[PDB]
This record gives sequence, C-alpha cells and structure tokens, in this order.
Amino acid sequence: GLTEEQRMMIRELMDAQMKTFDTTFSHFKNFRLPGVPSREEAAKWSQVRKDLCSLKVSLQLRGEDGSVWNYKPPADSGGKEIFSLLPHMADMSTYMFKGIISFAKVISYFRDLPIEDQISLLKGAAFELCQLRFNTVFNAETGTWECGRLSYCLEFQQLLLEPMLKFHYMLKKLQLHEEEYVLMQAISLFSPDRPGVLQHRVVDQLQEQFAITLKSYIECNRPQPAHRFLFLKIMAMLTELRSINAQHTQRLLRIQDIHPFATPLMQELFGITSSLTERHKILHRLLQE
Amino acid sequence: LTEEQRMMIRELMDAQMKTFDTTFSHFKNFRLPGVKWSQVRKDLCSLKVSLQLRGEDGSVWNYKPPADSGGKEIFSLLPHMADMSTYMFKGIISFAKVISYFRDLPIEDQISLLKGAAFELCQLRFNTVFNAETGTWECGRLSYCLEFQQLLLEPMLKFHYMLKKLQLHEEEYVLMQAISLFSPDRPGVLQHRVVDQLQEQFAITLKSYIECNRPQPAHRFLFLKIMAMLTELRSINAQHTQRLLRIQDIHPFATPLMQELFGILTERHKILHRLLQEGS
Ligand SMILES: C/C(=C/CC/C(C)=C/CC/C(C)=C/CC[C@]1(C)CCc2cc(O)cc(C)c2O1)C(=O)O
Ligand SMILES: C/C(=C\CC/C(C)=C/CC[C@]1(C)CCc2cc(O)cc(C)c2O1)CC/C=C(\C)C(=O)O
Repeated sequence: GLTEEQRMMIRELMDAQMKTFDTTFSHFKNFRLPGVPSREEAAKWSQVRKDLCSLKVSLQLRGEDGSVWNYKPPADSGGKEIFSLLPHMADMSTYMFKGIISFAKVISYFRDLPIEDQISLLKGAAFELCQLRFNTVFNAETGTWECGRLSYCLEFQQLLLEPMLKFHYMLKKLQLHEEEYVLMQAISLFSPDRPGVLQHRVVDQLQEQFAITLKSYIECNRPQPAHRFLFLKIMAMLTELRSINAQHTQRLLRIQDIHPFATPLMQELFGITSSLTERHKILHRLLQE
Repeated sequence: LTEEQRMMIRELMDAQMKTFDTTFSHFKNFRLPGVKWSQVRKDLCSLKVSLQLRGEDGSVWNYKPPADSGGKEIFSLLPHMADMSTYMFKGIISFAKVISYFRDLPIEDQISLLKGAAFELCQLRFNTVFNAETGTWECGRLSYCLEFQQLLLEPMLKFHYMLKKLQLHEEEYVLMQAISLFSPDRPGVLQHRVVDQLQEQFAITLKSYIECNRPQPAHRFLFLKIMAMLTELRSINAQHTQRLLRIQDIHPFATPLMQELFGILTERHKILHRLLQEGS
C-alpha cells in the first residue's frame, strides 16, 4: 500500500482540486463572444496564420431553456477573421488560471514557499495545469471539450499532427483516475527549472515526492503488470506538455503583437508589458487572499 | 399590352426596386434570443423556425429554438420576428408611397389600406426569398429555416409552398401586391369606389400580362389561380391577426408600428401618419 504521508498528500491534492475546479463551468460568466503592408509586417501575419491553422474550433452555448447557439468560425481569408474567437478564449483561459491559482494557494507545500517562487511556478505552469483540467472534459469520440453549457468542437491524421491535439487524444487514451490527474498537476506545478525559481532544491525534492507518490499509487492500485509503464508514460506526457507550453507562449506573443487581446492576468503570466512582484501585481494580489 | 398597362407595370416594378432591399443590408439593431395558453401553443407549434446569421467575415451563428416544456420559452424568437416584421412593414409603406395611384388618395384611406394589407404584402415579398427545397426564407445574411404533411396543414405554410410552385415572374408578384394593397373593402376605407376601380385595372393588367407572356399548358388558369391565392392570403391575414393579439395578451412583444397596424383616425396612428407625410 501507500505510506501515510502519501495518502495524506493525495487527500490534500484531491481536496484542493474539489474546492477549485468548477467542473461544470457554472461560474464562467460575462465572457466576450464573436459579434453579430511592410515586407516583414506581412511576414508576421503569414506566421500567425501558421499558428492558428490546426487549432480551429466551433463554439456551442446551451441555454437553460433548451435552446442552442452555435458559432462556426470563418474560413481564413486574410486579416481579422482568424481572431474572432480569441477574446472569448482569453476569457476562458483567464477564468481557468484563476482556478489554477486558487488550486496552488490551497496546497500546504506551495504556501510555505516564498512569494516570488510561488509567482515563478504559477507563471511557468498555469497553461499546463489548464490543459490537464481541460483534458478531463475532453470527449475524444466527438473531438469536443465539454465545459458545462459551453462546448468547443474541433473542425484526423492532419489533426494528430498538431502537438496540442495529439496531447489530448493520447492523454485521454491512458484513462487516468482523478488522483493521477491531480498528481500530474502537482508534478507540473513543482517544476524546479522554471525561469526565475530561486529555491531549486526544495522544489526539486517536492516534485520527486509527488512523482514517487504517483509511482506508488499506480503500483498499488492498478493490475500489475498490465500497467508496468503507465508511470513513465505519464512522465513522458508531462515532458511533451512542457514543450507544448513553450510553443504556445511564442504563438500567443506573435498574435498579441499584431492583434492585442490578452487579459491583464494573461499579460502578467506570459510576460506582456522592477522586481518580480512589481511586474506581477495581479498575480501577487490573487495569491494573498 | 396597352401603353397605360406597360406604364403601370413599369411604375410598380420601379417602386419594388426602390423599396425592397432583398439583401436586407439595412436591417440592424434587432433583438435576438437571449444567450388560453393551450391555444397560443397550438398557434406557434407548426410555425417553428431556427435562425441563421452569416457575418460579413464568413462566420455563422445558428440559433436552434427550445422544444416546448409549457413555458415562456416558446416566445424566445418573437421579439426578433417583430423587429423583422417592422423593417418589412416600413419597406411596404415606402412601396405604397412611391405609387402615384396611392399617393393621391386621402391620408385617411392611405392609412386604412396599409392597415389592411401590410401583412399580405410582407408575405408576398417573403415568398420571393422562400427556398422551397430547404424550407428556408433566405433574407440576405439572415435565414429562417422551418424546423411535411403535418406542415402543409398550416395554412400560412401551405400558402408559401403553393405560391412558389406557380413560378411567378417579378411582374406578377408586384401586381399581386398592388391588387392586395388596393382592396376596396378594408375597414375604414371611405373612397370605396375609387379604390375598387384601381383594383380592377391592376387585375385586368395582370390578366393581360399573363396572356402576353405565358403560353405553356403548365400555366393554364394562372390568372385565376393567382386571384384565388389572394383570397386565401386575405383569410390567412385574419387568422394571423387573431394569433398575434392572443400572444400579445399573455406576452407583449409588438413594436409600436405593429401595434398601430394590428390594432393594439389619423390621431391614433401617429407613426403611420408621420411616415406617410415624409417624402421619397
Ligand atoms: C486565446 C489564446 C490564444 C493563444 C494562441 C492560440 C494558439 C490559440 C489557439 C488555442 C485553441 C483553439 C486551443 C484549443 C485547445 C484547448 C485544448 C481547447 C479548449 C481551450 C479553451 C481555452 O479558453 C483556451 C485554450 C488554450 C484551449 O485549448 C489562449 O491560449 O488563451
Ligand atoms: C404566427 C405568429 C408568429 C410566428 C410567425 C412565424 C414564425 C412565421 C414564419 C414564416 C414567415 C412566413 C417566415 C419569416 C417571418 C419573419 C418575420 O419577421 C415575421 C413573420 C410573420 C414571418 O413569417 C404570431 C406572432 C406574429 C409575429 C411574430 C409577427 O408578425 O412578426
């Protein structure tokens, strides 16, 4: 079985996930909706089209009363068309990040870290934990993220070429337990090599204890040896996600540059314009309640 | 065709072109569905549509309406429909105003003719953008799609299918509009005799137009079919007015212009009087 700390550490993470993951998105509200050239400035746009080309979704909003609003995005011509959903998605991301921040605040091991490292970790990990939560509401038969009354539907070996999409299919294929998802979130959260992390050694030892807990959970709770390598598959998914995160940051900056849309909290997280707390005032304030 | 008949068709066609914006480009700022009772429900059930909105950029918003669970949700599309009806009624008012035979009537009979015919002329115009294969009224960037033997038992829907089959020319539609507009026997019409003689010359002109243009055996009796169609449209009008009043009673939604036209002299129709006093 699992040691006592390991059982308690899982309890604390499941508690924190229960308290801060709105699995029905009931409190996502007030979001924006799509309404009813220099030589190297046009090079920028052709690059931004290469960014958004495989990540195209339609949007469904189911009303209380039974009605359905459905938004199909425009085909790419050239110009503003390809950003029509970006304000909405910025609002969804921002709402997901607030739940990630609250998730981190709840965890004793994250609390007892110095505020500047809390900022650097969340800055490094927020997109990754958002993707991990999104995977739990991904329906891989229909290519759809089911977010309560909202749904994002993709529009298939071409699809499996975009790393972000191949990540969700593969991770979904593993059929992980809630406990495995929440330990994945902790391992990603406590990554000792995020930019600006000063307490490398404490964060490294925290991560390894979460990884050891997950390794033992799998040995104890799944029918060995059919799941002989599940732990290592999960670690490889996290490594791929760390790279998807880097790709996504650069994509977001390119888009932001030619078409601003990121929220103030997204600006802080992704480095969009003194010390670390002065350049992260929102994030800092959210950590202190 | 006479010279007076060629002229009259020319004026009606020119009036239609000036006042029927078939791309609906200038329909904007309308309400959208948010993001006794046993009889009101009999009314709205066969007349169920979804709504489509194609944006300039190529994007599409679709609204599928809720199924009935005995609530106010059966009325979600009514504010929007009222706005569309109100844009169409203003186009119909402009159409009547550029016709010389109508401009010349007393302001009083202008008001009564428009009260009596605005719905009919709107349905005739709607019929020219009706796609009968897909059950859709294609109004530019907006489309209204019917949610079949069950449907053909709703008289307003049967009217649209039967009229489309006749395959009328623009000239026949606009003459239908004129014959319907100049009905002598509308409530409040004083100059019965004048209106009747105008109605008769539009009907004679349609009959002659149909003979100088439609030789095929597929079009035998076309003029009489059209006229019977106009009589059915007048009955559909009276039924639509009853439905509209019931629903307004348990759930207001009518625009001020609709309230004037449907009854919810010149003094009590301020908006019509004003629009009729404005130029073209
Ligand atoms: C708004 C935004 C823009 C960053 C630039 C890119 C690459 C956007 C495409 C992102 C996209 C279509 C992702 C679909 C995949 C999931 C896995 C699907 C659901 C979802 C909802 C969101 O609200 C945000 C994201 C990223 C998201 O990705 C952001 O990154 O915030
Ligand atoms: C029958 C009824 C409403 C539904 C009428 C309906 C859904 C009709 C569909 C058929 C056409 C033939 C198609 C499109 C359309 C658009 C409109 O904007 C108005 C109407 C009547 C209309 O009917 C009574 C209330 C009157 C209203 C809302 C009005 O009079 O608005």
